[PDB]
Amino acid sequence: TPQNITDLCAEYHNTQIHTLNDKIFSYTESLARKREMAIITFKNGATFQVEVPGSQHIDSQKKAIERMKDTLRIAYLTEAKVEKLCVWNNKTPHAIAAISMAN
Amino acid sequence: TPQNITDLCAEYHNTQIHTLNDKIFSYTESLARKREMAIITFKNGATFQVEVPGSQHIDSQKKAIERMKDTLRIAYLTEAKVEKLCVWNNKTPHAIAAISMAN
Amino acid sequence: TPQNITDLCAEYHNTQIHTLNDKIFSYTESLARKREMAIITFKNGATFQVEVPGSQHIDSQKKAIERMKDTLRIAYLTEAKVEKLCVWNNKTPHAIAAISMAN
Amino acid sequence: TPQNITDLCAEYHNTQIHTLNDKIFSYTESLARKREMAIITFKNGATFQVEVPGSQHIDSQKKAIERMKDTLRIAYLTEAKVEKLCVWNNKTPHAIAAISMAN
Amino acid sequence: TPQNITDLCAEYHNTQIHTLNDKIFSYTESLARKREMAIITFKNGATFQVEVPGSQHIDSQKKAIERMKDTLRIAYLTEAKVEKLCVWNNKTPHAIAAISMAN
Ligand SMILES: CC(=O)N[C@H]1[C@H](O[C@@H]2[C@H](O[C@]3(C(=O)O)C[C@H](O)[C@@H](NC(C)=O)[C@H]([C@H](O)[C@H](O)CO)O3)[C@@H](O)[C@H](O[C@H]3[C@H](O)[C@@H](O)[C@H](O)O[C@@H]3CO)O[C@@H]2CO)O[C@H](CO)[C@H](O)[C@@H]1O[C@@H]1O[C@H](CO)[C@H](O)[C@H](O)[C@H]1O
Ligand SMILES: CC(=O)N[C@H]1[C@H](O[C@@H]2[C@H](O[C@]3(C(=O)O)C[C@H](O)[C@@H](NC(C)=O)[C@H]([C@H](O)[C@H](O)CO)O3)[C@@H](O)[C@H](O[C@H]3[C@H](O)[C@@H](O)[C@H](O)O[C@@H]3CO)O[C@@H]2CO)O[C@H](CO)[C@H](O)[C@@H]1O[C@@H]1O[C@H](CO)[C@H](O)[C@H](O)[C@H]1O
Ligand SMILES: [Cl-]
Repeated sequence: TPQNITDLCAEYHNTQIHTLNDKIFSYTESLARKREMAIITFKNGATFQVEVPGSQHIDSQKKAIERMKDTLRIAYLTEAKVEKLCVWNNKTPHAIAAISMAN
Repeated sequence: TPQNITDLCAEYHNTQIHTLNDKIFSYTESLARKREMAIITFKNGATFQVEVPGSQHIDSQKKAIERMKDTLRIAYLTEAKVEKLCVWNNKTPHAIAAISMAN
Repeated sequence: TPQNITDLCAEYHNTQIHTLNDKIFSYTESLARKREMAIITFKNGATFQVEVPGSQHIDSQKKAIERMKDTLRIAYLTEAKVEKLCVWNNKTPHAIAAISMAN
Repeated sequence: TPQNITDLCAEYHNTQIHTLNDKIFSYTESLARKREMAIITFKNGATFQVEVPGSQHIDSQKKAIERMKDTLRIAYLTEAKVEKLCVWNNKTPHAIAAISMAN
Repeated sequence: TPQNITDLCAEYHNTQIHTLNDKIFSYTESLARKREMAIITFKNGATFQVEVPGSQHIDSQKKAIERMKDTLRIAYLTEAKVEKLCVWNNKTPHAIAAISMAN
């Protein structure tokens, strides 16, 4: 089993690690139909998304999706420093697959 | 897929962006029959609501609505500054569709 | 659709507004059978309850009962000032229908 | 309907009030099979548990049990002062039936 | 029945206690398929995981698994001190079974 975000990220196709070492700059949440998702940017301008759940996700992923949204929300509110992001780069904005936070 | 709230709002009918750049002034919550909802106001008098889930709403929108309510409560509690709100102006108060918070 | 708590409270039978403008003094919670409920009081001795969900309530009522409880707990914990409460006066202690918070 | 924890506790068999007026000393949580439970202690050594959900518990019970766990966790983390506990004294450690918190 | 994490940990095969008395150093969360899990680290390098639900778990443990993730998440964000962890040492990284926190 992967021991860290890096090795975990390397297990899938079209992924890439982004090292931020910075807190989240803005948080956006949408309840609009077909656009039920969350978006975040950082000071440098990088923008990321938590994908609207769809056909490319199995049941275990749907719940993990809801948890990831809870997570970003509280991290943003408490101004926590996000270290790294493992994202799928074949989408725009890049879709978040994993996150790590280190004080 | 939109990169921001403005473009996202631009994807629906009867929507509209509101720049507040201010923390929520009042938060109201009701559990009364058929009026299970939340209402927020800003110091300028601006008043918005999170629509009572309805027949039209599907499961995805339903839990999105639940999350928004959670979002408004904690944001109000943390005095988090809200930047913009994308609302459906064909209702009174205007219903919230999306929200953005900055730093 | 109503825009504030006083106007909302006025749409039902046997309700009333209690103006508090003060934080909750104590929070009580129970998991005992038939009394799975929460109770709060204010320094002035005022006491209120969130009804135990019954047969009368539909699931949308039920979910709202759940949220109110969450709301009260976190309100108590953050020491937020509660402004007004819309309550059913046909019960004892008076049962909560809606709540508003503002500073 | 009871208005305080003492009166509510008095409605059952084999219960008892414990007055603590102190914050939680430690919090323990387990996911191990048949031990999916929470245990809390106070500085004076006192120890209490939230029973593992079982067959006797109706939806309202199990759900109330899940809530009690969220409550104790957050009470612990925020260092909230626990006033009294209503517990079943025919179980070791004594099992929590209700809780009250005051400043 | 068991009063502490040590005794509880003792009821299973392949377990072991780790006394840490320190705060979580990094927190990692993933929503990738078959990797819907969490991983934590402590300053000395020690790594632990919450296992992806599997056939070795029942619905009761599945709930508890979601709860443990929420727990690790707030503990981290709040820099709470974890005292001990009961883990399964037949896996890599070590799988968390129970956790104790004390100021
Ligand atoms: C790259 C891709 O299209 N992935 C989609 C996936 O397709 C399957 C194979 O991809 C992997 C992968 O993503 O790397 C292979 C991994 O080892 C799998 N790992 C595990 C632990 O299961 C994952 C995993 O199944 C998915 O990520 C879960 O959603 O899938 C893909 O390579 C394969 O297609 C080959 C084909 O076999 C070969 O003959 C041909 O020559 O080349 C193809 C491309 O390499 O086909 C597999 C399906 O039959 O399928 C899932 C849905 O079932 C998704 O569509 C996944 O796409 C990504 O989904 C992400 C969410 O999980 C996210 O939205 C990304 O943005 C999507 O591209
Ligand atoms: C050690 C093990 O194999 N555990 C798996 C379990 O197997 C059962 C027996 O082990 C216990 C244990 O873990 O100590 C026995 C406990 O008394 C049980 N306690 C309670 C309250 O129920 C637990 C419990 O069932 C599991 O932890 C739940 O997942 O299981 C194991 O000894 C046994 O096989 C014996 C056999 O009976 C004996 O004749 C033979 O000669 O020696 C064998 C090995 O000592 O069989 C039991 C199952 O038939 O079964 C469950 C599935 O039901 C899991 O697969 C469990 O594996 C662990 O699961 C953990 C998560 O809960 C975690 O992932 C660990 O990493 C897994 O190893
Ligand atoms: Cl009884």
